[PDB]
Amino acid sequence: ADYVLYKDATKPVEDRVADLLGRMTLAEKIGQMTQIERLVATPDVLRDNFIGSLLSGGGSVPRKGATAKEWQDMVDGFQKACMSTRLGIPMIYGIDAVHGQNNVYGATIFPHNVGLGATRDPYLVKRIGEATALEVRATGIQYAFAPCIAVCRDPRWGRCYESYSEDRRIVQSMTELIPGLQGDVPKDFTSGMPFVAGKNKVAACAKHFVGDGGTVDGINENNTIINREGLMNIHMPAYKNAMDKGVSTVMISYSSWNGVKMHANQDLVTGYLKDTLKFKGFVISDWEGIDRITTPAGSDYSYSVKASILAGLDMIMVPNKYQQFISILTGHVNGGVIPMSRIDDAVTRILRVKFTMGLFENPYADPAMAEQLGKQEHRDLAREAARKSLVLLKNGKTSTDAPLLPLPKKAPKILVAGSHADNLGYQCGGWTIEHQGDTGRTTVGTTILEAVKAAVDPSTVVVFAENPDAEFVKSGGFSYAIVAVGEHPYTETKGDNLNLTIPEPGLSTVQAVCGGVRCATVLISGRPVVVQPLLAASDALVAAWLPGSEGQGVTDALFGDFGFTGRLPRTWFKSVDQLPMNVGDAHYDPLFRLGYGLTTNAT
Repeated sequence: ADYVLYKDATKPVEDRVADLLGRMTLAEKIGQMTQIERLVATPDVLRDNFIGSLLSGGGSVPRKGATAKEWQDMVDGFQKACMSTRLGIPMIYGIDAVHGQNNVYGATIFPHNVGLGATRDPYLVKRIGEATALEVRATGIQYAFAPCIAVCRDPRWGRCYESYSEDRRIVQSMTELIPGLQGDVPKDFTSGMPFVAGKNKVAACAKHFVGDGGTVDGINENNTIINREGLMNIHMPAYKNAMDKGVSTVMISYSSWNGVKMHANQDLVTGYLKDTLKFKGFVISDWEGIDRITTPAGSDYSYSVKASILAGLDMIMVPNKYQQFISILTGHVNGGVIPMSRIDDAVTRILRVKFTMGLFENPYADPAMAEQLGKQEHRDLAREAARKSLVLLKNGKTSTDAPLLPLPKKAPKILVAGSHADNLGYQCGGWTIEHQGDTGRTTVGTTILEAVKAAVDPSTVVVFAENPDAEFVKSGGFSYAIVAVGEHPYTETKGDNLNLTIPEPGLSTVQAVCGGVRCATVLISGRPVVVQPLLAASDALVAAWLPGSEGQGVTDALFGDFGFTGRLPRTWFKSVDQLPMNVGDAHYDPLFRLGYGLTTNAT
């Protein structure tokens, strides 16, 4: 009697979208296109402005140490306000779950993408997607801003660790993260259609379209570009695989292509992504991406709104000054500068994702899913991935030496040393807990030191010293040492050491340790770094990348429970002045080529 087609779960998605669209006011439409930060959200804001989406930016948590249930109650509170609007359109909540649900205390932290590239195991990455979706849904969140399918072309980029590989083929194969996050698409599926299986899955986001991994001294992010076969060949193809796997959303890059800002690039956003690849999900801006169309950023926000919406973006990550966004966009439509057909396309796409994923049927969090956060099975998977990510670069100083690895679990006394041996924050790197990475015991996990202690025979005495001098090591009576050093957490603009040399003490500790006893050096880094001095000092050396919360992945290999199988997913340069230098370059002169990796057999 009071039947409303869009509220009927048995109806086809396109019919529900059209029925809802046709009822909506301009305010309700512009609302759907507006994404706000939880920090500026209140029940009245969300209801009075018909807000479509919320996010937590990096570090935007309801409180320090918040439980899964706290997150659920936060998201539900916001949802209750949205469901109380006239039309009852549920909001979608997004977050950077890029190596697990990494903003959340006690979430499993998976290896960062560069390590996952070293695994060469798309099925492992899919399973990581599955586990990640469960941990995101544990916190009531429905949308992950992942995968980053950047093809990082210069390791000086502060986000190079979020790229699976300099080789776009490895990136294309790791798009299997998508069906992990979202569920596998039906048999008869049309490429470019959005898909999410239901309430145990999340919407995904291929980002950042396009050419975010492209060059400029640190691909570091202001035009990071190239030319047309730069494009279609290196930076674009994985978006097609993303389309084939029904990625729900695509996020636009801050960078430029051909001197046109991606956030204003109608030819690529509308002409190529939507009209040629046939993408039918929604296009989302990056954080104040529209603001940055201009220089200085934010200096003509009227133009930002116009240029981005006419380019074809559907949802704007404002994320704070929503009043200005809504006001300016409303004026533009009222004035006929942006046609209603453009608004209606954006809203169509937003709603299409929402209906397809089951959001109208399950807008609230499932309390029974709370226990998925940091669930042990997920940690076991993270430990497998960490172990598979490790690249053995050296296992003996001369061809006549006994291989150091695997180490024996039974020895009278052993040394664990280095700034990175008992620091969970470092082991995890950036995008962890989160207005950056951090240092120590920032979440639940097992450091390298804790992993060693968990692994060795009860008779083995384990001594920790963060930065021992040469004489302490010589005098200690140690059978061997494991020494872990490397990079501090960083991102594109913060903490990014462009000399690619690890901070001291790091090398000095490796030298003091290895100068006194046979040593296995575990290098924690987001990328290749200057390594010759570390190699020359070390009996064995392992590139462990940023392996996440499960440090037992490292010891599983060091002690021979499994063999080393990882292979470099990037070129290891001899020198920073060779860069950029990627596989296929004209004077390809690597220290270690892409694909290099020594192996051991399980003991």
